[PDB]
Amino acid sequence: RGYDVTRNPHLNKGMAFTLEERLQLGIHGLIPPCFLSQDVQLLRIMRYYERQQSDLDKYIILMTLQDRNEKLFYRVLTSDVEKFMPIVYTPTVGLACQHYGLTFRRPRGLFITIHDKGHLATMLNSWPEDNIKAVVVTDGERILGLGDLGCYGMGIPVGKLALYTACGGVNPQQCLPVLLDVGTNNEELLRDPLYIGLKHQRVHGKAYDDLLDEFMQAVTDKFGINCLIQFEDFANANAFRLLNKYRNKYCMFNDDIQGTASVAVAGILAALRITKNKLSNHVFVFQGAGEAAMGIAHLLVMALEKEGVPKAEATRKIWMVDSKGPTAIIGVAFHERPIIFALSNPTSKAECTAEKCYRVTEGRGIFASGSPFKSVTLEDGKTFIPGQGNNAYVFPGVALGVIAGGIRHIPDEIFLLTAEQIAQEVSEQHLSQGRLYPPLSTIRDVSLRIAIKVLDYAYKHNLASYYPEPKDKEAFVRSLVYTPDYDSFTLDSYTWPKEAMNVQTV
Amino acid sequence: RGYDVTRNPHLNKGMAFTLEERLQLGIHGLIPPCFLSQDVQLLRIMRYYERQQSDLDKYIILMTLQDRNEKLFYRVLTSDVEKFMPIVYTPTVGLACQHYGLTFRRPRGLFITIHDKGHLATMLNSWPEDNIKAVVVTDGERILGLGDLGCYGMGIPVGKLALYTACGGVNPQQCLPVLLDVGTNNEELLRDPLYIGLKHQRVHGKAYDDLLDEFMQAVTDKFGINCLIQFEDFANANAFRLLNKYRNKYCMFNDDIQGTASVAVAGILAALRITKNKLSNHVFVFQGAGEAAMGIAHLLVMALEKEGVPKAEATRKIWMVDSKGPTAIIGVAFHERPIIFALSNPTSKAECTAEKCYRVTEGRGIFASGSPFKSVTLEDGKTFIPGQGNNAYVFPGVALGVIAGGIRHIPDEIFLLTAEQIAQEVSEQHLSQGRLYPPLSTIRDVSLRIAIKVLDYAYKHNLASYYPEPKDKEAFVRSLVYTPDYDSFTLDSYTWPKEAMNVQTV
Amino acid sequence: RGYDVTRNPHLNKGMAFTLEERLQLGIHGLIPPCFLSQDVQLLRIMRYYERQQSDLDKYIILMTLQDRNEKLFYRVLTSDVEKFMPIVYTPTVGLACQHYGLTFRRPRGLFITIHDKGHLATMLNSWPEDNIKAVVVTDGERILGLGDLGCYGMGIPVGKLALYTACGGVNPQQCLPVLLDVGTNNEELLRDPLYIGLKHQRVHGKAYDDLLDEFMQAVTDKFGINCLIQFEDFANANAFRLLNKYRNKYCMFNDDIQGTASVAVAGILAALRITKNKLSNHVFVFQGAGEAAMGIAHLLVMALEKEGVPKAEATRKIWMVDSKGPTAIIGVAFHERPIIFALSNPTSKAECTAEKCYRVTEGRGIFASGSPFKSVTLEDGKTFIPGQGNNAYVFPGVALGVIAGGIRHIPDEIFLLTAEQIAQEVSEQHLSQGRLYPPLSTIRDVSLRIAIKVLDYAYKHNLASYYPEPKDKEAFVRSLVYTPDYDSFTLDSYTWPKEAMNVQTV
Amino acid sequence: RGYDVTRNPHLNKGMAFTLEERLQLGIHGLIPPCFLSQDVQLLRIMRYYERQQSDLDKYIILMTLQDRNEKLFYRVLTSDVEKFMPIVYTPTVGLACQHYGLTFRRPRGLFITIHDKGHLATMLNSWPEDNIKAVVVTDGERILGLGDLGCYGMGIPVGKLALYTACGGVNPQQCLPVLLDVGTNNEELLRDPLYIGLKHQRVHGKAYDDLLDEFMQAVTDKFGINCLIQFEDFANANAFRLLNKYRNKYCMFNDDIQGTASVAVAGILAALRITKNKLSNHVFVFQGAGEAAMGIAHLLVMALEKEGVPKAEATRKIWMVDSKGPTAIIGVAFHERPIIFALSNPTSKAECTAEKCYRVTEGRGIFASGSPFKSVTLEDGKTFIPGQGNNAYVFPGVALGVIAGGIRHIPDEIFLLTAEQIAQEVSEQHLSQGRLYPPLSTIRDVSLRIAIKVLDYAYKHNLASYYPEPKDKEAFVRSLVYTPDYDSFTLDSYTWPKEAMNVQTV
Repeated sequence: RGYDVTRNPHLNKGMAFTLEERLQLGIHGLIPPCFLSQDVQLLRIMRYYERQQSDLDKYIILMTLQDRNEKLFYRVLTSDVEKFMPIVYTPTVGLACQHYGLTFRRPRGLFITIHDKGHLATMLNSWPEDNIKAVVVTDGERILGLGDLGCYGMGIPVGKLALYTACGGVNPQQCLPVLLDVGTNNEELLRDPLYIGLKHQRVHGKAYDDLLDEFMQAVTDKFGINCLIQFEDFANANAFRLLNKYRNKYCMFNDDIQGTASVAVAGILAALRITKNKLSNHVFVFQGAGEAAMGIAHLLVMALEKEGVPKAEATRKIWMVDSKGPTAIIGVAFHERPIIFALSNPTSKAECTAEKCYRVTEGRGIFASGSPFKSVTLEDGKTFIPGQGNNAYVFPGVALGVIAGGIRHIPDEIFLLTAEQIAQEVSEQHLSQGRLYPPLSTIRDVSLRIAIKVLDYAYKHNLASYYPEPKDKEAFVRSLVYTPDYDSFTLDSYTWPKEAMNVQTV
Repeated sequence: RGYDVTRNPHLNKGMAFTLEERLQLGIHGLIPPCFLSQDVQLLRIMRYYERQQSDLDKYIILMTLQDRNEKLFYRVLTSDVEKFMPIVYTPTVGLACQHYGLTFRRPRGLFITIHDKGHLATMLNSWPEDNIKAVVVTDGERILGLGDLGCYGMGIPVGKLALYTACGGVNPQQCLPVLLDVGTNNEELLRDPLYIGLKHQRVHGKAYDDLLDEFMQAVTDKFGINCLIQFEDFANANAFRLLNKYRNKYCMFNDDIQGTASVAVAGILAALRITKNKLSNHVFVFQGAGEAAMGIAHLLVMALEKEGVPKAEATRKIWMVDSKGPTAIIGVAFHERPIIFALSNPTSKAECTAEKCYRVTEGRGIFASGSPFKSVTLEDGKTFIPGQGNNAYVFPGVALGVIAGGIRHIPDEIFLLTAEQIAQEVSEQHLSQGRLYPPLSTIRDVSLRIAIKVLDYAYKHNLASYYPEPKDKEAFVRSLVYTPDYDSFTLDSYTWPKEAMNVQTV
Repeated sequence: RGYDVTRNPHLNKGMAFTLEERLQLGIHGLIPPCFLSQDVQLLRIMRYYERQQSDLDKYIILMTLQDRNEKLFYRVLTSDVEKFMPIVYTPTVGLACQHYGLTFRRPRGLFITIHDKGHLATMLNSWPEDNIKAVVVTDGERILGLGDLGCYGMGIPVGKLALYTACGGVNPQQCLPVLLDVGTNNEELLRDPLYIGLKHQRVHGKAYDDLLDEFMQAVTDKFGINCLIQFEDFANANAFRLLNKYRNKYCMFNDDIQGTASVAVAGILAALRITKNKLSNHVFVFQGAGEAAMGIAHLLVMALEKEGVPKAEATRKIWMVDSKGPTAIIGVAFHERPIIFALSNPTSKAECTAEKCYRVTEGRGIFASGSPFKSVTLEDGKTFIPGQGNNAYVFPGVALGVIAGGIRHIPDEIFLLTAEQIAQEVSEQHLSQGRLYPPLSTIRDVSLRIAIKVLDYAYKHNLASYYPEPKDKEAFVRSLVYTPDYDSFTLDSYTWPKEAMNVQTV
Repeated sequence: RGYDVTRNPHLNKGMAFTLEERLQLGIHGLIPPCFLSQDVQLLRIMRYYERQQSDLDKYIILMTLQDRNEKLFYRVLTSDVEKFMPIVYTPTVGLACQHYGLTFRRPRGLFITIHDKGHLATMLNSWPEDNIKAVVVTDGERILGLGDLGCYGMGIPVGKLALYTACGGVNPQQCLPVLLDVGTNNEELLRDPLYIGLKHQRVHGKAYDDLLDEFMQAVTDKFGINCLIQFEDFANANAFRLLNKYRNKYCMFNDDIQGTASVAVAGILAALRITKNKLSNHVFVFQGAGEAAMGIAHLLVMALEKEGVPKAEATRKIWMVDSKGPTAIIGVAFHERPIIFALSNPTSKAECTAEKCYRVTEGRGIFASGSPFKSVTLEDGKTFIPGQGNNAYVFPGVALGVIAGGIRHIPDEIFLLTAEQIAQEVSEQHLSQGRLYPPLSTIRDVSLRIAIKVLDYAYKHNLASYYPEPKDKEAFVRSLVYTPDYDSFTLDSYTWPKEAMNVQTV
């Protein structure tokens, strides 16, 4: 296998191929005559990356790195993941999606069209990898903040899958980004000459649903019923409907619904680690009961149940207010330490400023947001580093645990225990600064722990299909955690005793 | 052949693959669900290309296009070749070479090192294409204007090979860019951490020469003695020595020596088309007799001989002046229409300003340069569009004629008749504006003509090895001219009479 | 994929490729210009096959067919399987094994040597198929009747795997024949110059065992813990030891031990279908208690337990006699219908002649053998077609059920219910002739039923790992039954509405 | 490249792969654990080969060897070529052709049908090798002795190509056997259910001719005008017509016409080496002037011309008698040493018995035949080993010289000088026994010499296209002579100085 190795991003090491490797692979001459470690390659990529004057340019550099040398791509990511997550995934990935006609380099992923109904198995055969354990599929209809972007949203399952690997350690060769193109209702794309999608309105109803049914059937026929299928930015009602439809038939989840709710409940439990009270000692007023607070309320009721409180009064503790009409305030549209959750994305759609809370409540108010908020310079001297609830706290570790143990379905208990682990992740010195989530530089480790917990759950509820149940699940998950470290392409040469390998010259 | 087709730049058409082609190639799903002609792809590439604020960025866009979709790359080039020649080749390619550590995307070409002495055949085996008809090899030692750039000069044989295809129509799959890395004497690269080459001094003498001997031997052993081997920016003395060594042993030429001289003689003959006199009615004073004016003087003497004038007095007509000591003045360091040739590159190293000549000589002076010179606004009203002598007038057409007819060696007569054809290319209305060279937008056609002439010569002097000699050489060369038009990847399905293709069910 | 298709036996159809298929596969011209159905190909193969004057020649023809066109090979087999089972498998395969140095055509299978200890994963990587669901491994040490044949015994896992497909419908591409060469103690092979194996004595003890441990580990690391690993002709004590070692750690079984016992118990239960009594109404005297009657006695005790009779007296019903010291007599070394089982292979090592029993017992004696016995011409007029207990009644259907449902381990209950199904297979008109086993021409169907039963068991005892449990297991097993029918290699071409597939010419 | 190497007959060495080679090729485990030299493999093949009781069985063994391991196949052939020539080629190949429906193993060659008119380039693309330097094409219409065998005659270009390699040393990978199926007029094949060809009458006239024109055009378009195209057993008139048509347009010859004539003239000149006279001292009576003696007479006239005798009287020396009406008697239907040539094939169609000549002429008669004739036991004591004129004396060496030097056309002078070299090959002690041709065990050497002579001719008449003309043509031809010796598949690993190959860990 010669020149084709330098064209495979999973194999190509660039100038990190040693001379022995280049000679054994038949690629000597195709690479410049220098031999680099991955550290030097990282430094060179970083120099080229810091010369860009845009997040779009940085994104293009990272995507070219991904399609050249993906071990180096994930070395770039897993080195300062907090820096590259905004560029590879939201927010920058949404803007790149907005500008994919202009900035269309090599295409990545699988584009499955409504007009391919009946032939999705062949389209799956078109993907080069055959051992696919995770599929992130998007509709393109509700790209975060940007609305309908159909067939430009392909950067979302790609970017998100990068976070599967960067934050979780999921093997990138076992990941399949899919965009289901059923048309778009975005009028600017129907007229855009650079638009790469179907230029008609979105198909919906008994053709959309049958396309999705055939997609799930084809994916689990080719890759097995254990294939994790995550649904990306679908429309809200459509997303919830598909979640309820496929949740128990397949190994699917929706990170926008279940991951967001899990992060919110994680923040609430981390705040309880400060209020020193039980979840039963809390009454919750929600502010955005528009399918977003529904997941938070359900998972919070489930946590109240698990700590002992039966369903009815656990539901009595929730006061969901939206446009018609205490201890914890959560918005997605009296007490010593009130819990205020902004949880709204664009930093302008929000409930507070992380300084409004901390300067109005006299600083004795535990704030959390889904929007980036700089530290506080409160007059008394309290600093109050405010924590941000990233969805990357949930889906990488959950996906790693589900892929590791072949978990067949992802019930809500998985997400509750994920929230519990994320709550336990926060250090008391971080809680001293009002920080409700672990730092992103720890996400790998955090993911690992979550995976183990998820594994520990799935075996004790007969959900894990991997056999036999590993006695030590930490080392089993660690054996599946993908690392950006290069493999050795040198050939394992050994010999036999010099009487078995004797060439007979009879 | 599925996903690998989208990774082969010679095959990949991107969204220009039709649905039938995508289904037949097993690549359906890998491409966005839109179907474009090459015109729409060109418009999209041009939109992305005009958004760049640098020639380096434009160069990077074009090189990414080349390694994605090379039919589209050559469609971009052959559309307004005058615009993209400065970016793909000199001057911009030299600056990119200066910045190849920073801007190192996918590597192209073959890097053959002095330490590979004895194993060059294996390195040639490393190149994916087996039918190589043109090899542009560089040392990296005398990159135009930039000096020693060793192992950064790989962009020079790549860029130049692009001009082989864009300007000449040479098949890009039959072209092999080679950089011979023997070390570098550039001290800034020996310390540069981004440097991709050997970090020692240049090897020279009986090891350099044996490396070059083995390189020529290996190239003609793998690709045949008819393989055209062009020597790129070697050191001046080294370049001339290698030219004289390999000129009659192989199908080699040096475009810096022979191409430059041919362009200069072409300009001189085009100027004679204005002075209305014979070449014998001219006495030539040279100004830069430093191996650069030597080729011009030799080829000019050869032209004087061919028009009738024997060698001795033809040499008597040349007055080469440099630092120790009429009708035509040529510099590379009385009469009605004096011929002034600047021929110096950086527009600052030169002999005139194309306005100094035209305002001092009262406009009755035929000027030519190797430097870009804007038009003149002379007070009387004479405009005087000054022509520029590009090396792309010579090497593409000569290479096309040599590859077409399997010409075994390229004598100086080839370059003289190339200069004669280029002189004949200029229109009388262009000569009315003082323009000595055809416009670059015509280069393809010009190359074709040159090829035919070269072919016509090689057959009548028993130099063309292609058999049988085509009766109509224009259509034979046209059958080999590569075009950026996409091929059809659909399968030629036919049937037999429905008694021969009957399936026997005995 | 052109010429390589005609070299792949799983793909190559020979002259059964249609013209459309030949043109689409790029193989047109490589095949003679005739188009045959598989029926005509079968007739041609049969004509060539009936021209041979030896079972060795017939075997060579069938093995060449297997390595040319394996769909046609299995069409030949599954057509009159009773005729080709003696040639593909025992007895003829043993004689071919004896003569593999002389008759060494293309090698099939994987040869793993004791000197490969530590590198078995790479050797498994050497096998072209990656989806292996059944591995038949042999030591070569106890080839049936022939003794130690080490590294000539490779025809045994090959032949047996053929029966996996011919009799069971197991996919042949998911089958891997392995020979573990640890040397041989056969002195004639150590001196044989045609011998293809290690020419030293058998390795044994802590190196043999570690080689087997690494083999099981490597096979289940590459192909999954669900890979069925059948142990072939190992030495008796070695075979039983390995069975007990790996029985619960892996999905392994030994067909010589468990399959033989299952066939014997099947014959006993079929005979009970004639004696009209319960198994509790029988006392069993065995004659060959040398690890061969042990399995029969254990499985018979298990059947007595399952019908109601507790362990102690169920064991009291067994009288195993060998060299020191009624209703049923079984040998592997009073009542209305005595049951006499010869069960000994070479027709000379046996307990009766199938005529001795029927002429001495006055015909009222139910005889079964493991040796071929022609019908009886008893003086009264009773014909008494005597049945033969083939191991192919057990292992194909059990393997099909285990591969279908991903059964993790094969307990003895699987083999008991297999024996019960085989007993139920016999028709009452066949029991009227004293025939205790179904005819081999039914084996496919029989295998299917066994598979379903095995499946039905594994799900109700939480042994089947395939998910979800199919509601209709017959159609699920039928979907996995491999058939010799050719697939269509024509490409599924469809179109989009002629507005989505419109090529944009903007 | 793993398992595919064992499936490529040009690469596969079987058990001759060393352990290092098996590990480097990723084929370890696919081969039995023994390591053989080609001598041991030859001995094993010979043991299996001498166990056959038919020339048809021996032929099948050799063809299976050819499609398994072609270096070993040509080692078998080039070892005792006199023994295996009758089996690989005529006479046995004709009988195998008669029995190709019964004995149809793996197909070899390219079947191009009349119904493929217009698509022969695609069919040539179907052949796996791209560097084809020799094409033996047959019609199947005049298979030697057997008549029309259409599409069974494919064994003739295969067998003959084997002799290209075995006797000449032509590279087998550069050889392409083609059968042009235009139907058959053999009535037994039109009804034969095993027949693999077109079951209609032969196409002829303006469709046959256009198919042949497109075949020659396609072969020289894909493989170059230097591709040697030999026409095999075409019909006599058709063969001569095609020879005259394509002789000067392509590098074609007909071995049945020109090779036979060259062998006959070689025998005549060798006999002159006994009669001690000049060719001008001979008058020739022919007996079979039916297009077979025409070539002999033309080449003999050419030899008379070359020795000095002008055309007219040189033709006066020929007396061609057939059914209407001295020194040399030649049949294809006074003096001290009369020359009697039987030259008729089936030993029953002939002019003498090689004993009739030697017992009637009193032993002083130089006999030659085309039929095998055992030695003579003449009463006086003279032994008279009679020589046989094989066509393998001509076509292998001529083909080697034509492929070596890229000779563009094969004029009759090539065949005359071939006859002269073959005449010179005979030793005087062999001439003492009345043997007119060199022994076949020398054919390789003989071929070499012929090649050199042919090369020496083609350069001095400007027929050789290979450049540059090698100063020593013996060593140039020897560098192209293919040998059955195995290549080494081990990888050439070298290192750089341990400062150039230092991995930078900046």
